[PDB]
Amino acid sequence: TKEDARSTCEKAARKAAESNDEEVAKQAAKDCLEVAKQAGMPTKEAARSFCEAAARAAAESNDEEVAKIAAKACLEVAKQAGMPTKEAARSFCEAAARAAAESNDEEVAKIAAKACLEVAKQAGMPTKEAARSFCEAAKRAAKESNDEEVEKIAKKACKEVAKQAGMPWLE
Repeated sequence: TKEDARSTCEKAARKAAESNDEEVAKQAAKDCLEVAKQAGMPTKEAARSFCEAAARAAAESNDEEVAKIAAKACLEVAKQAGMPTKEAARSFCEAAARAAAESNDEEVAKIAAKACLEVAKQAGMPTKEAARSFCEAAKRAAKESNDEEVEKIAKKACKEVAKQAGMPWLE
């Protein structure tokens, strides 16, 4: 079943984020893909859900290393699933921005920004596009919510990313 696969990929992502050893993350990815294969789920979508879950975890963890681990893990399952890295990184960043928007915490926002940009860095996506994806994802979430208190943390997140990437023109 696909829901099993998604669940497995998310759980695996969290388990990969919690651990600092990479082999654990690689194994987790391999398991995610295996169950995704058994469930008859496309590897791309599996790796996608894995990356989004990983970003979610790295966000909710509120630690700066879990960001890196989640990044490499996302890129790992991406490399494992034959998914493009730009895609992976974009999904990771967007999911990270959303989580950061949902947490409503500037710390988490900084973590998310750093994480996203780190994924981008390791992935080969420009810091600009990554930052832009992040910010725009935040603003998108804020707009979809149709609430200003969300637009606030969204703007804060954008500011954080702007500081991080070092290109003020974002926000």
